[PDB]
Amino acid sequence: ACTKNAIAQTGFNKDKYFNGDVWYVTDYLDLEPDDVPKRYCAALAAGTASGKLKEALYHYDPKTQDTFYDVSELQVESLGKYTANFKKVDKNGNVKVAVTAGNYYTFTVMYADDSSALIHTCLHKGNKDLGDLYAVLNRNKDAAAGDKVKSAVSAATLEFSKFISTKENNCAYDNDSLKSLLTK
Ligand code: HEM
Repeated sequence: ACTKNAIAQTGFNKDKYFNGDVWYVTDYLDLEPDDVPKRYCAALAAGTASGKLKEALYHYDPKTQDTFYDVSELQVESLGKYTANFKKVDKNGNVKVAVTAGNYYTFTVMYADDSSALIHTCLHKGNKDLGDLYAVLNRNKDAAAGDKVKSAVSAATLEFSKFISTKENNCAYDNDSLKSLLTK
């Protein structure tokens, strides 16, 4: 279960974050791991599409090859804090699993600038017991975490040394499908 009320970034710039571009997860911290995808690739696009606030998600497990995309319309709770009901889609946006109540994630932007970000998410998916997940994002899939975002990890009272890197998984992403999915 989740246990954190993540604090959104003071003066969070929503139009800059939600500009329709892609963010890559470079490092993550799951507060309830198992034994676990210690190996994992993830990326998202975030933008406004025809006046609606949207995110498109991509997950890939580089060992099992388990692959899935999601699209969500985000609802605002407060600045930098959202509730997202998701639908699993193929890369082209055709629905595989429809939106349903009980399938949602919260999303908090704790820190962001033009190249990097720190987010918290709490996933809810039917029957599952899932925990808090923090992710360090960058606009460049290969970028080592900078002092700006590492300071934010500290300020959130976390230790960046506990985060797991995704960079040794040689992830490759379809940026084009992530951007396109924002409209779907
Ligand atoms: C690198 C970090 C990531 C890891 C390692 C990870 C891992 C996973 C795994 C293992 C599941 C499958 C859960 C279940 O079915 O048992 C999953 C699903 C999901 N994750 Fe992540 N995730 C990460 C990042 C993200 C981010 C950044 C978000 C939100 C922005 C997110 C949103 C979701 C959603 C919505 C699902 C359910 C999708 C569906 O069933 O259609 N994940 N994640």
